[PDB]
Amino acid sequence: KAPEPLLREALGAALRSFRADKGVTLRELAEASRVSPGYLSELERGRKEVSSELLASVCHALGASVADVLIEAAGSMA
Amino acid sequence: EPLLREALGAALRSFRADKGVTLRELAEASRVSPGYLSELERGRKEVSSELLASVCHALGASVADVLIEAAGSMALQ
Repeated sequence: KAPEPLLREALGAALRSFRADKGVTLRELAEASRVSPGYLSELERGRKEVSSELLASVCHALGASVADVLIEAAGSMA
Repeated sequence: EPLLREALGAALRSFRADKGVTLRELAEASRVSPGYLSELERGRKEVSSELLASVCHALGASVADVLIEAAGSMALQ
């Protein structure tokens, strides 16, 4: 079939859903995370490989644990 | 909270242990050096999406199961 999801795609989709749940805009999270909205958008779309430290920062800004974001990302691997 | 790379690497190590596969065997099947695989297992280096998929494929493991294990190892709560 078409390609398997990449981790970064599944993780980006998880991050987007945690952001949407919190009702926070792209720009809002971007400023909170000290990244550009373009960067965040590309992360959310599975087009950036994020360092562990930056992922931890984005999750802290969402008030989410990395563990919870990662388990959600598993839900997008099929 | 552990770093993602630490969690992912420990999960890969666990899955390798469970299958009784040697570091050198899995590294070679993954077309990487065994020293690099060791670094990844100990969270010394980021585990990229593509590398994760390639090592899991060599392991006969689904990436999702490795993520579930990684997330479990990280729990503070």
